[PDB]
Amino acid sequence: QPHIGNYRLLKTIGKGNFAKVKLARHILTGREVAIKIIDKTQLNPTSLQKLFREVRIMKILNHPNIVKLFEVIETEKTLYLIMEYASGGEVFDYLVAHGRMKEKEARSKFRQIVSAVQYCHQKRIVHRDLKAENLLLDADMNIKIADFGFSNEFTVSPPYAAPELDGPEVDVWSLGVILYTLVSGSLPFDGQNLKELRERVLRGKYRIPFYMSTDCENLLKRFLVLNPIKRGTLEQIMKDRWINAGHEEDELKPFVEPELDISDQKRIDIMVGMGYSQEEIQESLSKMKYDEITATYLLLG
Ligand SMILES: Brc1cnc(Nc2cccc(CN3CCOCC3)c2)nc1NCCc1cnc[nH]1
Repeated sequence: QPHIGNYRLLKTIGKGNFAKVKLARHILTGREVAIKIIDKTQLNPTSLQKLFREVRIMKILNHPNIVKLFEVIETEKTLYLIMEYASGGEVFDYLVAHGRMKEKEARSKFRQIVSAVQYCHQKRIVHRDLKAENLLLDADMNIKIADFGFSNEFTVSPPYAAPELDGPEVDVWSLGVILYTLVSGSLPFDGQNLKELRERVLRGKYRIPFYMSTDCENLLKRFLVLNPIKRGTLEQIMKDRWINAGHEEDELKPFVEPELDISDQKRIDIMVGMGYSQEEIQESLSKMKYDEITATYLLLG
């Protein structure tokens, strides 16, 4: 029965470069979580300084459609990042299995995605690698984007990459690719090999099928521009007609984090029952430490 801290490990769900992701169950609350495991003996002191800077950024991202950090466990040899588990898997695999989303469903998911990316851009964080593997779905079909703020070597894509491949314009291109997959069920640029795929991206031409509206085609043009300076801004794309159809009283606007309630006495009483003292509870919550206590508090809610 392998444990990591207060977590029971169940199975691997992702791997790449220097990272591995496992599904686990929190022993104290029974809640499923995803645990990214990074072997620090696999890194140079430059890479470790990088990892720490990027963990710090992860701690400032608090958005309902961004995979949330619950707890950090660090030993001499390993860094464990305990984060939200998205039981639905990749959006891309859901589209392959079930075909395009109709524009209503696609609009609802794309509003979540634009909100998450704009919220990060507002904090001067660019993803740089939005792709199939990090657009995930939770049990209620809400989007959860993984790996914001993380360099590639700590994560587990030619079809999504802007032609000029570090600023937000790079994400805006990817968002256009993503939008096209949601409404069509297919990628806008493909090829028989990577050389042909690259050539199609640089040509910038993609097919508008019979079922896609003018308003949807017009929206795509704000993202999928070869010149990065002529790409729309996310604060600008937020006012687009397609984006807000059926949201006439509810225009998409930059997300504002809620105030964190760290004073829920029911959850604090539960955690005293678990064996934590009132004083370590109060300190961990007030300092927002991403430790075994703050994780339990969040998982209790
Ligand atoms: Br962080 C993180 C948080 N949530 C997820 N959920 C996830 C990913 C892939 C598949 C599934 C669902 N299947 C079926 C049920 O049995 C579990 C596996 C859920 N993945 C996270 N990272 C890994 C990202 C990833 C992308 N392609 C593979 N892995």
